[PDB]
Amino acid sequence: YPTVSEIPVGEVRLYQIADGVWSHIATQSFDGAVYPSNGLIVRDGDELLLIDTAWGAKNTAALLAEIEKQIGLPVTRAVSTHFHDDRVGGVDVLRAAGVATYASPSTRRLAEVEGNEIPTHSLEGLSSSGDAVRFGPVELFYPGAAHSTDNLVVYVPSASVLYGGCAIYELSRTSAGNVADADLAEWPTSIERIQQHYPEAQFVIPGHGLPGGLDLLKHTTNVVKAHTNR
Ligand SMILES: O=C(O)c1c(F)ccc2c1O[B-](O)(O)[C@@H]1C[C@H]21
Ligand SMILES: [Zn+2]
Ligand SMILES: [Zn+2]
Ligand SMILES: [Zn+2]
Repeated sequence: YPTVSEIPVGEVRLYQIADGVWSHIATQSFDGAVYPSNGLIVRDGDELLLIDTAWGAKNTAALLAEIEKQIGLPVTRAVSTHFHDDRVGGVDVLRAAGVATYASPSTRRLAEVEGNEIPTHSLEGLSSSGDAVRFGPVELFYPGAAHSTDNLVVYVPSASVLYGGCAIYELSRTSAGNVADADLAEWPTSIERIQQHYPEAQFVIPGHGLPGGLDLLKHTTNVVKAHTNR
């Protein structure tokens, strides 16, 4: 799996998880440190569905170029899983390229208030904790407030891939990440909704870092509970 040390600045790598399912990996500086960040690509017939930008306009242009080089099918729709820049930063690049960009109404509102890029289309049916909707080759799920109040997770039923976004931490992360907009009180309950809804998931992708199994959900709960008590 691609890591920071393998990814030059402004570049994107793809990792094929299953037939027609990839993660995309980019890097970005934040407060002087370099972070990896993951999104998803899911084949949708002879088109592609993109989950999340690559954390900025430059990275997202590089993402589109790497998709063309390695896959060669058009990205027609994109979903942003919450309102922060690792998820919507680059939406303007996607829109200018002809991609239809989507997010929940909650995410669109929070992005506008925060001054971040705003996906065009609104995803209905995701406003109450536990809600799920189909979107092409994926299911979108709103587990409740966690890393952010609007965070969605994405499941690929054909491949048993669960993309947790920033609500799910990689195993190497043993203290809180960016929690400025987090709901610490609800985060473990929201993770439990994910576990209860996707107990069949085989391949779990965090917002940042290395994939794993469903152990990443318990790990994230452990870290979040420890932070609550600290
Ligand atoms: O997900 C994280 O915990 C995370 C982090 F650890 C450092 C910086 C960021 C993070 O994600 B974010 O809150 O979505 C935002 C782009 C910034
Ligand atoms: Zn965030
Ligand atoms: Zn993040
Ligand atoms: Zn752990």
